[PDB]
Amino acid sequence: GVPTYGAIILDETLENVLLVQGYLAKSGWGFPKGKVNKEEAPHDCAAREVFEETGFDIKDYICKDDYIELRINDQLARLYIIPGIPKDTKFNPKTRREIRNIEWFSIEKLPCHRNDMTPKSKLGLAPNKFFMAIPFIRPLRDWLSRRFG
Ligand SMILES: Cn1cc(C(=O)NCc2ccc(Cl)cc2)cn1
Repeated sequence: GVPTYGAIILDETLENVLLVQGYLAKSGWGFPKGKVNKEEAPHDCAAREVFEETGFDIKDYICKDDYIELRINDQLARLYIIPGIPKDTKFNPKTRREIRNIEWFSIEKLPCHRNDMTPKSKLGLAPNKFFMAIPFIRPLRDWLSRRFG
């Protein structure tokens, strides 16, 4: 599958992360990201997708080696880590037919897995509106502990 690139934006306290909420198949909350165009460099794709979904330009803030990358069902997703963005920043998507809402979430309150259905003796996982964000949460928490303390 085509690689995706975007960002994990944190505030100045490093407590909170910025998630966006799409529509339909993308109806839950997730980090801003999208598919790379032909010949486009990973940092440029990240900035483009982030600016389209949030109105915030990360290009002056990206650090090349500061990202979390996950391969999920043989598609690679790389989110550049962008700390220190003020919580009073005004975010507005360009793509308002694609983005319902944009919010800060407490990192410590976000799930890092979905819940099973063992109460009901049924296989699988319960729905969770943070499905797309979840795979990045534990790697983010570990990354912040190493790089800040
Ligand atoms: C299958 N699926 C994907 C998501 C997701 O990515 N959500 C955040 C988001 C990112 C970018 C845009 Cl444009 C819209 C929403 C949710 N469920």
